[PDB]
This record gives sequence, structure tokens and C-alpha cells, in this order.
Amino acid sequence: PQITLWKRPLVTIKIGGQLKEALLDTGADDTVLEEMNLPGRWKPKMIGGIGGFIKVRQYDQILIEICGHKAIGTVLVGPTPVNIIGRNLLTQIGCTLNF
Amino acid sequence: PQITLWKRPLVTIKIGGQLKEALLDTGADDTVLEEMNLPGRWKPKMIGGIGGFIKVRQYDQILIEICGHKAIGTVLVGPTPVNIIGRNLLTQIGCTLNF
Ligand SMILES: CC(C)C(NC(=O)[C@H](C)NC(=O)OCc1ccccc1)C(=O)N[C@@H](Cc1ccccc1)[C@@H](O)[C@H](O)[C@H](Cc1ccccc1)NC(=O)[C@@H](NC(=O)[C@H](C)NC(=O)OCc1ccccc1)C(C)C
Ligand SMILES: O=C(O)c1ccc2c(CN3CCOCC3)c[nH]c2c1
Repeated sequence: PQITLWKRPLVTIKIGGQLKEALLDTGADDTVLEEMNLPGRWKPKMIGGIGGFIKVRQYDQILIEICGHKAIGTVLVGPTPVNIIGRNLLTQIGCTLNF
Repeated sequence: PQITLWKRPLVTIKIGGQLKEALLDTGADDTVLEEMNLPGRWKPKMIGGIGGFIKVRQYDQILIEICGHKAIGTVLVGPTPVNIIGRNLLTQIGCTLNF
């Protein structure tokens, strides 16, 4: 699709059989989910943002379907009020910015 | 312009007759720039991101050009690590996501 930005660009995603929604976020290097139970052991990892820095949980090789497009990569579990799809997955679905 | 997302979607902007660089950020509701003097009155405002909240100065009706597209709107100024163009100005330049 072609998504305008008058509201937040939330899209439906599918991850481990569950439907969730998430934000297509060109300002995120990484993909970050709030709760999602991803299976097994995770690596600790730091990320930053406008407020400063926070510890999150890194899981690798995670399959998310985004609007029907399959993407496999790293997914962080962290304190975000919304699920965030970052550039690491946006690139794999062929997502571009256009004006 | 079509912009891919294998690296950060950084672009040249002009604001108060200065060239700067700033991140096209579809996950930001608002536009936040590094401290600079802008014309007219500001009001205090707080905004939230990763690692918490920061205090910014809000200016209204600021002219900004993004790759030669004029936009006029609200620009927040404060201790951001990166200049951010959010949805409030991305819609004005006709910026869309496409996959
Ligand atoms: C999600 C993060 C991984 C993302 N960070 C990155 O990609 C960073 C730079 N990469 C990174 O950490 O790489 C690893 C590394 C290791 C450490 C040192 C350096 C590098 C991020 O904070 N990116 C943001 C832009 C950014 C880029 C670089 C530096 C600083 C800011 C927005 O795209 C992204 O959309 C966030 C998502 C966000 C929303 C809400 C709170 C938590 C996360 N929006 C924002 O930070 C802004 N918020 C908003 O647009 C509206 C106002 N806020 C909001 O609704 O807040 C609600 C609220 C706040 C607090 C708690 C509860 C809810 C802001 C730019 C205006
Ligand atoms: O530039 C400043 O001197 C300045 C000083 C104070 C604030 C505040 C205080 N607030 C406003 C919103 O509610 C909570 C706290 C925000 N920006 C600010 C900027």
C-alpha cells in the first residue's frame, strides 16, 4: 500500500500465531515490541531515544508477517507504549518513504 | 524522492535560513530539533520517547523546507540527540510510506 501520515501508521502484524498491531517507524533502527512472548533465551541490549537509554531483551531470527509480507530478523522486547517495526524489518518488506 | 531504509532517512532541511540535517521519522507525532533560536514566542512543552520525557520549547507556524518542499507548522526545540521531522510536517510535504 501507499500510507499517508495524518494518523499513526499502524498496521496489523502476525507473530507466533498472534495478531497484533504495530507502527511502521522509519526513525527506529530496530524493531521493538512491548510484551509479546517470544520463545526461550534473550540477550541483553541497550537502546536509546529522546529520554535517554533503556535495557531491552534481544531475540534473533523472529518471523513477523507485516501486511502479508514475511520478514525474519532481530526483535527487541522493551518498554514501548506501542509495538514498533523498525528499518531492520521495513527494508525486508520493501518499504520506502516517498514525496 | 524515493528513499530506502537500509540506512537512516536523513535529509537536508532549511529552517531560519540554516541548512541542517534531520531524520524523516514516521513514528514521531511531532517534530523535534536541536536548540536553535527561532522567531516568535515559544511555549513550554514536554514530550515522551524511549528512556522517558524531555522539556522542549514549542514554536508555532515555523517555515521549514524539506528537499525543497515548503512546510509550515509546529517545531519543538530542545536537547534531542537528533533532529526529527515527524508526521505533522511529513504530511505537509506529501510524504508517504510504500511497500
Ligand atoms: C524505538 C527506538 C529503538 C528508537 N531508537 C533508535 O532507533 C536508536 C537511535 N537506535 C539504537 O538505540 O541503536 C542501538 C545503539 C546502542 C546505544 C547507543 C547508540 C545506538 C527511537 O527512540 N526512535 C524515535 C526517534 C528517535 C531517533 C534517534 C534518537 C532519539 C529519537 C522514533 O522513531 C520512535 O517513533 C519513538 C517511539 C516511541 C514513542 C513513544 C514513547 C517510546 C518510544 N518516538 C518518540 O521518541 C517521540 N514520541 C512521539 O512522537 C509522541 C509525543 N510521544 C508519545 O506518544 O509518548 C507516549 C508515552 C511516553 C512515555 C511512556 C508512555 C507513553 C518523539 C521523537 C517526538
Ligand atoms: O526552556 C525552558 O526554560 C523550559 C522550562 C520549562 C519547561 C517545561 C515544564 N513543563 C511543561 C509541561 O508540563 C510539565 C512540565 C516544559 N518545557 C520547558 C522548557
